[PDB]
Amino acid sequence: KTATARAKVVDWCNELVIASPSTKCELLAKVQETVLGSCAELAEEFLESVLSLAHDSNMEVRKQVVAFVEQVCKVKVELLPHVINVVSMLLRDNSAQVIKRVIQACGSIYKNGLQYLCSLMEPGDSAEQAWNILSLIKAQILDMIDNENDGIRTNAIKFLEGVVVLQSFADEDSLKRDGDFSLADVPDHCTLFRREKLQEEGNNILDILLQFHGTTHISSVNLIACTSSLCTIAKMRPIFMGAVVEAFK
Amino acid sequence: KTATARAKVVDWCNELVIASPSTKCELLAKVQETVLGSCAELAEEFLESVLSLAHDSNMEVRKQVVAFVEQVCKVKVELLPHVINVVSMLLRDNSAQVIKRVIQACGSIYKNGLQYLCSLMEPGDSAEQAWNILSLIKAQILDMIDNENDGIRTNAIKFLEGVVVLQSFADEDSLKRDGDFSLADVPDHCTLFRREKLQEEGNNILDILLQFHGTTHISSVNLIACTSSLCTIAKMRPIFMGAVVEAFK
Repeated sequence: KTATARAKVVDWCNELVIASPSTKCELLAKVQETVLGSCAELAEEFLESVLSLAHDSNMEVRKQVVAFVEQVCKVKVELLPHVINVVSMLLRDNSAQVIKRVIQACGSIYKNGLQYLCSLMEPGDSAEQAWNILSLIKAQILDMIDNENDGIRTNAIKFLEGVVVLQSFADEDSLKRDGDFSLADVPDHCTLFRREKLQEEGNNILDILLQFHGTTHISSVNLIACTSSLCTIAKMRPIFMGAVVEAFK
Repeated sequence: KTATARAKVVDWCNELVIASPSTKCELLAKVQETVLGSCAELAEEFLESVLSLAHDSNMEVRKQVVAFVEQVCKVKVELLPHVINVVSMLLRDNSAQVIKRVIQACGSIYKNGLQYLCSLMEPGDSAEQAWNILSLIKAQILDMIDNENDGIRTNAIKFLEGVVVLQSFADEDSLKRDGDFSLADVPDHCTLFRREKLQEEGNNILDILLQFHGTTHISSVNLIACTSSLCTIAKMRPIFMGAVVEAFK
């Protein structure tokens, strides 16, 4: 039933308060399975209790909260506003492993977020506020290709790749991929932001990638990832193929 | 029932003999839907009648036979031996559009073929014979990166990318992809061919790609495709990352 599913979550949450890191990770997984699956109507009630562990001192625990937040945005995107702040602050984490994980989660979070927010007719102030945190997140990650952790850069590159593809127009020559989404898919009525500003932002993110590509001390891992994303961009959005080929030569 | 499904196929096939190109394409689609889906036990009976159109003078018709053959190898791989010759001969087609399509179909055909043949215990002479036609096909496509049709080269590059990834060992650092398959997945008992020969062949195909990458007159489209496949190879099989980065610089 529902009262019994909720009763277990309450017990699981109360144990989170006193559990070991390892067990906290296990209880988060269980709570997620229930409030974001089996009994999804329970999600909002326990959001607070879960988001609280974003402050835990153990990084594995924090990475677990990241997984929970990414899930929230795949299946309960209405709650994106209530979890999007954790995303942004965890991008300022002290652990690189946590940041690399957050950057990864942002790929789907930003995409799902964009698809949701731009679909709302006359979005409220919570929607608008959330859209701003997303804009801030894009900036936070953009600055990270200059981070000193190689892995953080690799992830940032990939994340930026998807924003470019999202914030651009797919033409009749765009490589075909099933999940593709572009500025062309944005409803005409939407007024939360508007095509050209994102298109310009996308163009600029590309400039940074093209630029980063030719930096003398780019790591071999960062070169592959950057080269790869550039090719993907050039294939998904041909309009950029000129600039990409120029960078390659 | 089965007699009625088969009766319609017979009528559809008899019309193929006298239909227009456009209608031939339509009847092939219908026959495929039935003999490779709704009533898959009918496939072997009508294989001959279908493979016959591989000789049609209209190229759209031939491309339709290509689609049929690729399907056969996805769902009735036992029949790969009976259709694999059409694949090889159509790679010698006069139409580039036909060849580009065949090359594409070979991606799944070779993969499905490899997965099937190497799974058989004490494979028969038909299996062995088929494995040879596959080896011949790999060679036919390998020579095509030097073809004068830009598009044929683009496709050949991609096809070769998958052979390299297939004919190599995935380690604990290989980028994760759900369908991945490597020489490590080949049964220990298999004696149709053996790991090192494919591994060597894979290494050589890579040499050709790395080499082609730096040719002075590589087209921008061919550069992107080649650069892209190299990155993919380097990510899927790290052991090659050194050589790929070297090529990029």
